[PDB]
Amino acid sequence: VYLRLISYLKPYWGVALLVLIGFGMNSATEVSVAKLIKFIIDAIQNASRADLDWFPLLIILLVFFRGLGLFMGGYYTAVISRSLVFSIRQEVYAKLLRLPAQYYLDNSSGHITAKIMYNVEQLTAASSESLKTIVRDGMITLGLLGYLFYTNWRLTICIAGEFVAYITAAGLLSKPVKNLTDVNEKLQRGLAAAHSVFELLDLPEEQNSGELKPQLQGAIRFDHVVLNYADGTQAIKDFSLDIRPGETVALVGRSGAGKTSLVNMLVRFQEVSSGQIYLDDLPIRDIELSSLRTQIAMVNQQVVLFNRTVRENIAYGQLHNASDEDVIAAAKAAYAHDFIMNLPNGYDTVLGAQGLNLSGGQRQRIAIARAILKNAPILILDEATSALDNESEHFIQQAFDEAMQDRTTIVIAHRLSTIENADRIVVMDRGQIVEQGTHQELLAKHGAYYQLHQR
Amino acid sequence: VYLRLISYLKPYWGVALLVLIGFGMNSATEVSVAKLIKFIIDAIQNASRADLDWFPLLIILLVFFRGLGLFMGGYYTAVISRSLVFSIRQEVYAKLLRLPAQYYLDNSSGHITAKIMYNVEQLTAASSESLKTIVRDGMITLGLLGYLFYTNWRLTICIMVFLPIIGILVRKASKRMRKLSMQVQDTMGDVNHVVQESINGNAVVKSFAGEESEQERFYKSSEENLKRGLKMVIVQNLNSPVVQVVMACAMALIVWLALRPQILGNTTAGEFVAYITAAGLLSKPVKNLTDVNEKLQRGLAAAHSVFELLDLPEEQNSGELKPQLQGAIRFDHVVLNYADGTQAIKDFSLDIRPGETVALVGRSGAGKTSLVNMLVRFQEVSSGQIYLDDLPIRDIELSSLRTQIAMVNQQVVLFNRTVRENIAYGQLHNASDEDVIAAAKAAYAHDFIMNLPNGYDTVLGAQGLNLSGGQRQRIAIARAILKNAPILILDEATSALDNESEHFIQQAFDEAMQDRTTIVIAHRLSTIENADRIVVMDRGQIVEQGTHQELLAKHGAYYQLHQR
Ligand SMILES: O=C(Nc1sc2c(c1C(=O)O)CCCC2)c1ccc(Cl)cc1
Ligand SMILES: O=C(Nc1sc2c(c1C(=O)O)CCCC2)c1ccc(Cl)cc1
Repeated sequence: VYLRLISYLKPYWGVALLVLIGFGMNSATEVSVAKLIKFIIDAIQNASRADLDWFPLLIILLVFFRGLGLFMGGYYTAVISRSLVFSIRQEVYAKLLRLPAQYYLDNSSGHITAKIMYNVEQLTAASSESLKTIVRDGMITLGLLGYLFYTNWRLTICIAGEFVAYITAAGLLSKPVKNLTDVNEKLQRGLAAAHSVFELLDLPEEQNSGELKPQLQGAIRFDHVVLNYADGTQAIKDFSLDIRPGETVALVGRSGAGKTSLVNMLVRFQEVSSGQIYLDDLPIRDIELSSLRTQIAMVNQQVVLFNRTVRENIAYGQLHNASDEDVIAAAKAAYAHDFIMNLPNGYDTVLGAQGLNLSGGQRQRIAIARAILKNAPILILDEATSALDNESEHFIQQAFDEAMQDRTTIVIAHRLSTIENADRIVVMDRGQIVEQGTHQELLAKHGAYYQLHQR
Repeated sequence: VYLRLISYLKPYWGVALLVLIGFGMNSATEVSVAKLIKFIIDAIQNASRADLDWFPLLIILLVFFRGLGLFMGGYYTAVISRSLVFSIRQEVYAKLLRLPAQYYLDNSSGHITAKIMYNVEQLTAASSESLKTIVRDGMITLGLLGYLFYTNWRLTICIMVFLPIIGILVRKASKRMRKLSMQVQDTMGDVNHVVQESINGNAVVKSFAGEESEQERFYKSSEENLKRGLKMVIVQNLNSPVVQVVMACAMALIVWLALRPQILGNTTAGEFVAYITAAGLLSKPVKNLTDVNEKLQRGLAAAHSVFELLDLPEEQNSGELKPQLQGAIRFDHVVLNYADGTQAIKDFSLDIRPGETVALVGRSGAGKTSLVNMLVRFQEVSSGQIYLDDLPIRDIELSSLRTQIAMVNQQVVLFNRTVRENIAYGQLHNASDEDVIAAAKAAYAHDFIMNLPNGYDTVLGAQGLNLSGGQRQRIAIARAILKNAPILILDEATSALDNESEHFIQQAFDEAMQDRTTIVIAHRLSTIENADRIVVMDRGQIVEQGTHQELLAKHGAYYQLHQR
């Protein structure tokens, strides 16, 4: 699988010609050591005083050239290694963002952060070390073998100062050739990790089949929403979900319902392959992933706040449109300004300490404030998992109602009172909808009354 | 770090003496190379003819000794490094459990365990390479320098002048490298946290956001890390050449007056060549000895693993006793209040019978699962005494209390190594492989592991193997069975409702339920039906426990049974 690794280095053939020069000069020095040792024998035998006294300059020059070659070769191998690991890390992160997010369910965050970081370092370290040692090995072996073949010709039968030079140049093969038989160890160690990252380097991908920029419709119509849980069994049976613009409809489901799974289909998450979502001649890929994500803003019950400055969390989805007046209006709309402004100054709160500054209620209020400030054409409200009782429970409920009244919203039945206050209520049990129309008919039938009393 | 690391191979006194001899005899041969070339020069200069017979035998014997010494030394240092790393892994595995409730609860051990294992493996590689290099190169350098002293004692200016400057230069370089490694580690932590909080926050980034902002933030952090690393490796790859040049300059200087005219070393012409050669033999080993500085000091700096266990309090387990199989972990009038939050369980006196199946019925995220998991030091529980088997649980040691209890969690029990190491017990010698395999054969997960690759003949536990949630849950169940703990806690929500091995999983669970007491929280109707006795708790408090017939008779419990 190492073949594709060369493509990531193909940017760097301009600098890869310097490491060859460096290790070539290193090999030249490690061959010329034999030249020097042969030189001294003849100098002593013939008592050639001039070069004999000149010898220390030869030693210093040889070691300096060896050092320069090793320095530049090693540094440029390091540059290749670091730039390669940076490029691989950036590309794998870019792809890992796009993936359809079912990978996130079964694969925990710990495994992903272990992979994307340690695995790539292991791969690049093994590859760089193997390449460095194989280049050094090959070039020194070529130089020394040429030096041997220059004098004593053949050596296959076994397998004055000139004799000394030959035996030295033959002995020098010892450590390089020992590296030769050891490269495969590092290569296989790198192989053990390469498949883990390179397989994820493609690992399928989510795309924008519709490829339509315009998505300011505000109307959603879903027909026969049937999804099979990992192709083993249907999560929810067929149901018709037609939502008119502006109007808000409340959805109530029994135990085992898709709930967040059903809503996520409307947000281009876990797209329903078995479905008939067609509104105003728009297919399942109505506009695009980015367009459908921007036009519809959800309020997740999990409520996750990034460990960054409050400036970053205030305008995550609207970076250019970051306005102080808009942020103030959002803080007024949802009763969260007091919680943010109590501990820090407020303009730049800089949330930190692993979220210890703000409690869970303040975090939920901040999430609701961000959802309100999104002001998307369509919103999905889901707060069932949140605690019913809170210090600012009434304020949070009022903020949620104000956000729902802004545009079209389909509730996830966070509270029984909220569902009752909703004008339109639709109930689907086990994937089958038995309640429809005005809430007066449902109240008269009392079908949802028992569920509300139980919950 | 060195002081504590030394005490980890010190008890292995027997294996220590048998690794040094190989590198010592290697150094002896390497030194004898100079004596050999001294032999050759005077053999060629004079009319000696027996050299034609001496030389091949001497070369063959030297090669044989070098090969034998290197092989023996490498194998023995490999086994020593492996044993040391196994000891580190055993110590961290024992001490991973019971490090405060907040530390385990907040991080959920999903990333902490991975970070710890990564640090341990980095220390593994660094220690192995550094130890091999330091021992071999030190022995060869000391032996060769001893030869230098023996050959010409009066030549001592090489020790003088330059060598202290070389030493202080090396120390300064090491200090500067540590300074750069500090910033490298800082950027490492920053980018790690950015990536982790991006992973946990995919819902927000896809709901109302664009990936480009997060991509730019990650790009900035990664480029800063790149620049710091390039500066660090500038320092690294520049350290060795300059020290090589300065020491070689010192050697040339001492040779110059050692080769001064009208002395010529009394015109020996054989000893001087041997000395020059032996001095040249220093080049590569000393270069390796300088280069190992980076690896060793990077390992030391990354050795925060040796510090994580050094900082841990344990005061509750002051009973100085281990009840082992208590048989009943019960709490009377147990009420625990979270910090800056309402109490999850109030006026709860739940008790666990010996060997009786117990389950918790409640909504997702309710207090039932929290109360069930509260047995293993989930909360301080300062208010409200809890006594198990008519004795407070603080008497038992924290390690003993944790080990005696068993929990089912695929994420927590997931070793990033081969499946054989995945079911590794407390001790290597305590648990025989054959018995563990036979016991785990009841779980019927042996076929699932064997179908993908071969854990016995090849490394297992890859991404594909870990992606199977059912396989991971079955492996954890098998490990718990091999533990033979008195109390077992399991979650049926993680397990797939419908699967090919669902019937086998249900049969294995039914078989295991009779063996030992289970307080497993069951989210599946199959386990509820298999449960003879069920505990129903509302808002963290259980009014009473009734049988299946009693639950069916009561309308409120019948509705819950019909729902799930
Ligand atoms: O003669 C040998 N090796 C030499 S001679 C010399 C040097 C070396 C070396 O170890 O690189 C270093 C530079 C100065 C002169 C040798 C001969 C036979 C074997 Cl079976 C192994 C080694
Ligand atoms: O003595 C050293 N280097 C020499 S002197 C010499 C030679 C070499 C060599 O590079 O092998 C080759 C044969 C002729 C004379 C030396 C000593 C200490 C260090 Cl830290 C590094 C190098």
